[PDB]
Amino acid sequence: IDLGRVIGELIDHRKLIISITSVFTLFAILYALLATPIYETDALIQIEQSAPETALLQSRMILGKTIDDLNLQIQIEQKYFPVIGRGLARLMGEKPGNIDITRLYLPDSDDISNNTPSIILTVKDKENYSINSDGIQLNGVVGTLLNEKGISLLVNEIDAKPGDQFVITQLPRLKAISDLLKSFSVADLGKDTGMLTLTLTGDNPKRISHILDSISQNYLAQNIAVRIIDNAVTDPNPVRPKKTIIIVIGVVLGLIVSVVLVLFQVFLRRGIESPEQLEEIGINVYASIPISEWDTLLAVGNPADLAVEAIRGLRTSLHFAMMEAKNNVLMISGASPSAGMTFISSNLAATIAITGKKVLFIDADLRKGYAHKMFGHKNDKGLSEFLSGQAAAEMIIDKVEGGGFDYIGRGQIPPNPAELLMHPRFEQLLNWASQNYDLIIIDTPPILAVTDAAIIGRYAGTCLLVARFEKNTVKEIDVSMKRFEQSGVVVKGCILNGVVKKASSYYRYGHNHYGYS
Amino acid sequence: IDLGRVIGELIDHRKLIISITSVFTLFAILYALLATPIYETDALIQIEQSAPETALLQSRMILGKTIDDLNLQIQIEQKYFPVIGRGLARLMGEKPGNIDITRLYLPDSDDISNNTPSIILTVKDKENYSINSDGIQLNGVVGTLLNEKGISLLVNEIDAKPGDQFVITQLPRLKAISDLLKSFSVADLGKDTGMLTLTLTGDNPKRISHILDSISQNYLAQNIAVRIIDNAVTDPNPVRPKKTIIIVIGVVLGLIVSVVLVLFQVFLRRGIESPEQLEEIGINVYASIPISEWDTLLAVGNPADLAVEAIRGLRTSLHFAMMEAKNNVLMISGASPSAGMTFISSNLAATIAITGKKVLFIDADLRKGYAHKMFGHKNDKGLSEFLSGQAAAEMIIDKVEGGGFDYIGRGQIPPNPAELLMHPRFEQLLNWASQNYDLIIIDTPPILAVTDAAIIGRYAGTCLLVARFEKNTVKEIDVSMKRFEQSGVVVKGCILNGVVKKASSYYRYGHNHYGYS
Amino acid sequence: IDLGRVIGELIDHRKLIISITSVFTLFAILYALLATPIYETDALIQIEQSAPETALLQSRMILGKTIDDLNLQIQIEQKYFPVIGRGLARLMGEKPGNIDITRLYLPDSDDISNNTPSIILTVKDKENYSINSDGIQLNGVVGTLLNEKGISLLVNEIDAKPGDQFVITQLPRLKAISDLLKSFSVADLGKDTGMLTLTLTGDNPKRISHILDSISQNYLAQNIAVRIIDNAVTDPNPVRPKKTIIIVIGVVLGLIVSVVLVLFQVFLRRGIESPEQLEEIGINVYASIPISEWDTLLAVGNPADLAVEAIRGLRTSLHFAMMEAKNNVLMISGASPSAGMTFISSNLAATIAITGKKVLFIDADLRKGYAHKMFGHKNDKGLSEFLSGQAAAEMIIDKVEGGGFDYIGRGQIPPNPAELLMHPRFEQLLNWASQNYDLIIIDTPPILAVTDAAIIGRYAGTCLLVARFEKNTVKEIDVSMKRFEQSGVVVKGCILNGVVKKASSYYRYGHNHYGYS
Ligand SMILES: Nc1ncnc2c1ncn2[C@@H]1O[C@H](COP(=O)(O)OP(=O)(O)O)[C@@H](O)[C@H]1O
Ligand SMILES: Nc1ncnc2c1ncn2[C@@H]1O[C@H](COP(=O)(O)OP(=O)(O)O)[C@@H](O)[C@H]1O
Ligand SMILES: Nc1ncnc2c1ncn2[C@@H]1O[C@H](COP(=O)(O)OP(=O)(O)O)[C@@H](O)[C@H]1O
Ligand SMILES: [Mg+2]
Ligand SMILES: [Mg+2]
Ligand SMILES: [Mg+2]
Repeated sequence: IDLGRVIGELIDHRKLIISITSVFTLFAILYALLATPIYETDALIQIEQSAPETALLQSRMILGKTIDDLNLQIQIEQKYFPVIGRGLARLMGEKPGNIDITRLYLPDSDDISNNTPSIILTVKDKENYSINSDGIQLNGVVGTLLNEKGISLLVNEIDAKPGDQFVITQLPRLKAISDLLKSFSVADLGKDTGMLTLTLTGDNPKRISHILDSISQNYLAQNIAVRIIDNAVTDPNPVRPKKTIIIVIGVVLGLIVSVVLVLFQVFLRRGIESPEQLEEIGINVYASIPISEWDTLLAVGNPADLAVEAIRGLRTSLHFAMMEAKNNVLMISGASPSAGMTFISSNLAATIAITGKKVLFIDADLRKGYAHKMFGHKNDKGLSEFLSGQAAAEMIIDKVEGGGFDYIGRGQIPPNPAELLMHPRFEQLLNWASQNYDLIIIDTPPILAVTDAAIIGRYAGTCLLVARFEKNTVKEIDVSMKRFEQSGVVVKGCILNGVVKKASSYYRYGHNHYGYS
Repeated sequence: IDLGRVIGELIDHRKLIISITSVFTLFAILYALLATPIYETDALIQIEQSAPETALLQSRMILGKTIDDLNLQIQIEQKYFPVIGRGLARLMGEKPGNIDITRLYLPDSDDISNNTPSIILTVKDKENYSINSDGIQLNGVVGTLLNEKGISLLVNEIDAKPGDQFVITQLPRLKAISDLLKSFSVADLGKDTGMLTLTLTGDNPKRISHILDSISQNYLAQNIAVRIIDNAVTDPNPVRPKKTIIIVIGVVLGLIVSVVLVLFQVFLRRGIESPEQLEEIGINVYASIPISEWDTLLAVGNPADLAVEAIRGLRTSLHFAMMEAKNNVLMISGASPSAGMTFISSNLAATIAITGKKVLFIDADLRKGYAHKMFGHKNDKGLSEFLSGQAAAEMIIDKVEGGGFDYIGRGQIPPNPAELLMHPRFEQLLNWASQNYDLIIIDTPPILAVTDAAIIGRYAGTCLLVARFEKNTVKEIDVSMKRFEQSGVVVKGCILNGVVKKASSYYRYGHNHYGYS
Repeated sequence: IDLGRVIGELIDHRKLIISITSVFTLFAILYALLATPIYETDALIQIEQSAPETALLQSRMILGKTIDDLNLQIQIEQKYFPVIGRGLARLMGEKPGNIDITRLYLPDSDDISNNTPSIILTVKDKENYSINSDGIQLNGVVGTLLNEKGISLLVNEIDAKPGDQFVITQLPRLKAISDLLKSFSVADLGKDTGMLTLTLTGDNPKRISHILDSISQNYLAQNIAVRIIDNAVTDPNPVRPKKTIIIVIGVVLGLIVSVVLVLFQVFLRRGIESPEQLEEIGINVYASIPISEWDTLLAVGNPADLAVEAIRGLRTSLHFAMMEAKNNVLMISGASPSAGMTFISSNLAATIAITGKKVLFIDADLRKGYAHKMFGHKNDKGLSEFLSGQAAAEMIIDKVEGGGFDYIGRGQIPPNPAELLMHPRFEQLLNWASQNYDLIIIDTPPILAVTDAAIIGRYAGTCLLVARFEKNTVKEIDVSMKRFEQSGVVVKGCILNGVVKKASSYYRYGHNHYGYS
């Protein structure tokens, strides 16, 4: 590997890299724009030590005095059904509603798990409201207290629009103190001075300042039975979330994920990349057919296609490689199915037929052949019917419409194709056709699947394999050629099919293909 | 080894990896859901030092004062017979019962080992209960004290359902103090301040808070003859077990166990993996027969099987490898038993017989041959009977029903098979059959077990070995071929049998097999 | 790589390096000359400790006392519409205007985001002024206070020219204190002494000194209910921006950017650099044609060109390489389009024609040939018309005007050029022309694009490829030559075209070209 290789691999997978990075950045931006802002307030306390004073400030005594003073055991949250409703409501510019409660006494279910009883309050107007705990609907009025169904509730100054819902929870005193202690910190700022820097974070900028003022005043009143230099004020800029660092982390995470995925794909790739890989082993590659992006013959629908140009190059190579051959029969086979054998055989027959030569195309794939469908057919009396003795050599030959060559179809699918192909009638047909045609092209099944290609290849002067660009492997093609040669069939060379242009291929070998029109 | 190799090995053993990891995670989840939760309580003590105060708090004086005050030498546990009954009862939502005892005096057996006398109390109703120490049944009533059989017991406020059992133990005072000291810790929290952070853990959230309050009050009363800032309250969230870390440890442990097992299997694997291993040594592999998942011939029951397709490929290879041979006799042997010699020989005979050729199948395994069973037989007058002189060459030949070839069975098992096979009658039979049949296939025992294959191979023009996919070894096959060649028998090649597709094999060599139907 | 290579690469890309470095230095100089200068003032405070005194100086108490004393919650900035207007106005020598405000009360919109109400004040003369907040125009007079539209404003001593605009912002008290605290620092200077070094930075040298004096006096008056040794004076030399370090950083950044870009281009370069690269593979390079910077023939317009001299060298090489050839037909082809095939063929024909020989130039590029345009033409009856049977060999040959050789044009573009070139009429034409001309030069399309060159090359005794200097690749040329040789065409050698002189090429190989006139 080198700089050219890595740059080419990054250019090839650019769509994957961009998509993954964009998804990660979109998630990061959504989180940074929908997360609830958290504000911070601070105060300054002067001590005439401070090491016992920190633990006395963070003690349940002071914190619970604050909880009782400010009624922090009553928890009120506006109801947004999804996990993004609050964020989108804040983004839409809707101000958050709030209600003032000074008295709340729930029936204290106190079951095994739900230690915090909760109700839902729905606002009907500026004055009245509705309450439902477990489906039990009640109606209340601001001002007058409610004592019904074992529930005591006092709501004042509803500041919201009608239809809003609020979840009212009565959490235990220790839970409230634990929350306050989790959001409250004390420092010394000099490690020796009497200055104490109290800090408190929360999602309500006014409430956190009120809470910190209450804490400071309670501590002062306790200690005088300590000077407050700065009363608590809230920094208007939220301390969390940190949007820029969140987005940067998202970008970097997306980039590293994309890079590792690309590396895994590159290292797990095993297919053929260029004809040079085949020619290292000693396999002559006679053509490289590109992918045609255009049941019709390509060489007839679009004679000016790049794939048909590559097939004409293959025809020119064959006109020289097929001389000094024992006969005029050419067999095209391959390693794996759907490698391009029928495509290449049919289009090669078309391109050789337009040059004024008589061509016969035999579809000796007695299992899954569709040449009759691709050419327009009379399905009766095919190769199977001829081989099984129930047809003559003259009634099986047809004419391609937009072609210019004859063809023989597979007929009906037999139960014994490999035993049919061993009959001497096949060699009789080939010997008869070699005297009436200038070229016979035989299409065969793969060799790594069945043995029909190796049975047929005995009567074929020239045999070529078709290798798929990314699917097949060099070892696979070597295995196919050695299995052919083990049965007495000499494979002339190979044909790489379905080639596409890649930047890594350019930085390793080169272009090796152009357009000229 | 490389990335492709390791990924293939992980993919192959994925069932083992998943099973082991799932078992480990299931055990971890069961432990984390059935373990008893352990709560924690804490208090704050202010000292006007604290280094002698820690050791005075953790002293037997204070701890035993607490034990005597709270009657902690009476141990009560609800009876759950299994080691998971308590956990499953807690999961099922059953509240744990408890009883209040203020007086307990067991007869104090005080034997060599059982220093803690214990009894079992069974609840009958809200008022009465039953007591049995060593089978001695007694009945008691809440309120009135019991003084019978040297046992004094006072039970108040039974809060449980009838049928519950409780193990009541009177552990010694030092044992109670040791337990309390094990569950009790003191810290300074400033290393210089007068603040002390007392901590106590246990499985009863109310009891641990009561115990810590008693400890604090006893220490205060002792010291005044120290300020208590925070009385003990229990954190409702248990501190143990830590479910998430337990589950993560379980997952990681399962993964590492699976990986090490996979590595051991990979490094201890010795069998053949591909025909390339055999061809490195110079052994021509003529076929690779896959495992057929479908006493019948495969080539007759399922002629369209993948194994029968591979056997047809072998037939095509043999039609070319068996030319220029001294005669038309083919001997199939192998290295080890149950390698596939009879399977391959019989199916090869069937596939060569369907092509209109006359085939004779001789079962020259005079020890454990079952070809007659597989073909349908007249067990009389087999090869043994012919060789021992008590039969003619015409009465030993039979007909396969769904075959199309003749066969000769082994007859009765002789006591001297290797000495029977050395008789000139065997060569006479082969010479006679070579004039009446187009092909003779001889099935033989292994060569690493007996010498019959090497005796027979003298009269066979072509000899092929059958190697099992994972069982046999390259060295084993080389030993077999050299033992054959040492006795004057030239082995043409090999046949790999029982091949299966593996991801490691793909990432090392390739597919090398396909389906086409 | 070595010193010669790196020096040559730096010399080649000197224009890029200089341009990038100059752009970076220009940006750095513009920033350092347009950034607003920031001045610094300092004072000395003596303490009779100082560790609590630092935090008491930097406290909201003292800072807010200063804010209230100096009315620092009224923010006034002169209006410059661009982000460089202030800098360019300072550079132009314009003194910055200022206004004195002692009373400002905006209606306090206090919306969701814009917590700082702001207005714009436009100066009409030394006395009057205009005010517009959101389009509401008001007129005021220095002296008399304004109480209109809920806005209270008092402006004194307007010192500016008419037409100036000022943005007047009433930022909140905490924001003002935060700004002052951000620009204010305290140190001890001895870590033990009572000396305190107060510092304050800002863009107004007089205002920052006044602010620091107010801070010092407020702290003194608070502490006496501390000695001021040095009252605050402003250092006239701004502390920021640091112009020299900014410019040096710009220079170094430009240099490193240029170097990394040059390294990337060098490592991603893949084209041919010298004939030695081709001759390593075994390809005889017969010429190297330089770029001609001078629809006309070069060999006729400028016969004394360096490119025409290189073509005469090629002619001298050909007069020796074309002996012992089967005929007098020369085919010039190449790997990729726009490599120089038509240029080289036409100019070579001209240079061989001026030596008194009869030359025929055939334009066998039946797809995109423009030789008729380059020579002056009668477009009728070209090579296509001859090959398609509708013309004679005598009506297709024309005369080049400023040439001295005949030529055959492509005629009309046919739909089947490759099938036309396979007609025996082409060989008949070549055989006829080889008896009437001393040399035939055939121009062909590329070979990596189409197969026409490989069809034609059968009848050509000598074939040469044209390689482009930087565009084509050694692997590309090897692929072209092997594709030619695979179709039975023997390529004699290569011709490097479009060569330019480079310092890296000199320090690797040498000059290899000179001028002599
Ligand atoms: N270079 C190619 N460009 C476009 N289509 C192709 C190409 N090669 C094969 N195909 C098409 O993809 C399908 C599979 O190829 P096919 O030749 O039919 O399989 P097989 O070789 O096993 O007989 C076919 O529909 C074929 O037309
Ligand atoms: N590729 C295979 N697929 C399915 N079954 C097989 C295969 N090879 C062997 N067997 C079966 O496994 C058993 C053992 O093989 P066998 O040929 O009888 O042993 P041996 O070679 O020693 O005579 C047999 O029942 C056989 O049918
Ligand atoms: N060494 C060169 N100096 C100046 N111009 C050149 C040189 N080589 C090619 N060209 C000009 O650049 C253009 C492309 O070259 P051309 O020979 O026409 O392409 P092709 O080889 O594919 O037929 C032409 O206009 C040509 O005149
Ligand atoms: Mg096909
Ligand atoms: Mg057997
Ligand atoms: Mg051209």
